[PDB]
Amino acid sequence: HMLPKDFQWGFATAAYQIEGAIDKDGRGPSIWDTFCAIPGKIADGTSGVTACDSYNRTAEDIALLKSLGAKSYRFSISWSRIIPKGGRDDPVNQLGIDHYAQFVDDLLEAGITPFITLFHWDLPEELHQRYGGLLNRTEFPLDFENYARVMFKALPKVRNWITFNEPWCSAILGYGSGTFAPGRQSTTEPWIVGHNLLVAHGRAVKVYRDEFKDLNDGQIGIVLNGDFTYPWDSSDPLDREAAERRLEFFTAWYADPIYLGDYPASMRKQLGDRLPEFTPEEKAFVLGSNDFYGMNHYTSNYIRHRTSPATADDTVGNVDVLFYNKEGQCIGPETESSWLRPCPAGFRDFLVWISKRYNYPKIYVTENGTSLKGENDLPKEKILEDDFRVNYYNEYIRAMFTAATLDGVNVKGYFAWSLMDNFEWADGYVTRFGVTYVDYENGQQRFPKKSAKSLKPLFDELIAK
Repeated sequence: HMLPKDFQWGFATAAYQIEGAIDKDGRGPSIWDTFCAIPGKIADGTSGVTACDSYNRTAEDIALLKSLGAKSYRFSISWSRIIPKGGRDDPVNQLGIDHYAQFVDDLLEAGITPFITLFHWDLPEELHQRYGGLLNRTEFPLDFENYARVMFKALPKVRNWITFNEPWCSAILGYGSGTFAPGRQSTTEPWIVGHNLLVAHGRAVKVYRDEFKDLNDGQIGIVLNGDFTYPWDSSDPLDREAAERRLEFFTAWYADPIYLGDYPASMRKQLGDRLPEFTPEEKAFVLGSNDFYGMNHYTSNYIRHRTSPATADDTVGNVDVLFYNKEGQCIGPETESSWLRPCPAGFRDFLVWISKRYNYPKIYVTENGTSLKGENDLPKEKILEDDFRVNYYNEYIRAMFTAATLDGVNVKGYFAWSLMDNFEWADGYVTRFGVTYVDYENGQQRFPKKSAKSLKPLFDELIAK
């Protein structure tokens, strides 16, 4: 009835979502700086120029992280602050490096373990323009590999590294539906982008293990999102299979090559030649390139097989992703995110799914949290109340606990998304995911919500001292 004492817990952000200061200390433009410039791409017509101004408030956030009793903190490095043009032949920005080097020292001094994300969607614009960015099988993995190397040298004190955050998003949403940067819409390119992300990952991991890992006994891994699935009609085997295939398209897409050494068989049979093949060199990079499994999880769905054959523009694996099953049952209540409905049981099920499929690897839950329906349109100290979010964390974390203590899922860490309300990409600022209310009307004042303080006693209970 107790998690291990070295179980890390805390909060998670991303650079472009909280930092602001986009034109500070020589930061180059990312693809998201340009994406937000396009009218209609962002719902509230906003961007991350100010965000939470966390670039300027490192002492304030660190103090907040302490206030809530965080043992760890997951954040991302803005690539274009380190190398403004991104490439392995481009000038390196020391002021960018120093800003993060000082941030790590400030965390270490305040016993908060940094979990660092190398790439959180903010690819330097120059790389996109120079050779096609993520789409380029030859150039991008080499540039990422170098950028990883640079950060490994720059931050010797950091022992917890993440390569890519949610490559599924960068590929499907960035190149399929075009809802995320760079906003391309293709039936072929997402599957090419996904492949490149994998190779870049493998390249960075090898460099880390060979030159930096044994320096301080660290670990590196990729972060994969994925919502669990249940048959829309469990009496129909086509729905049972659909629900499984849907996980394969979402998650095993990246994880099967990293652990098994090849793409899921189900993906190869639908996509065919559109799905790339690993060269020996590429496979040698990708296979076994996880020290730990980085996991993002938010919700679950009912999956209904489709009667028609898979279209060219399909990305979910020829299925219907629903919130009601055939009997009229509902996944969970309505949130501010039409795609997110609470389902704590699905959290534990995904944990066990991963464990069974990949021989029970070390798992870090790098993201977990919820939005709240109509949260942005209600009074201040009523935002500080967030019983809905409190309940979300209570049940989800306890579901994770069961997964660890009963099933024996090797989860060593949990990070709540997010430390505070921030730029929710295409949703803008309308959608709040934070446990801390950020006051944008009044200079991003930090006001912790009821859920923020609820995480300390919850984890106090579940961890063993």
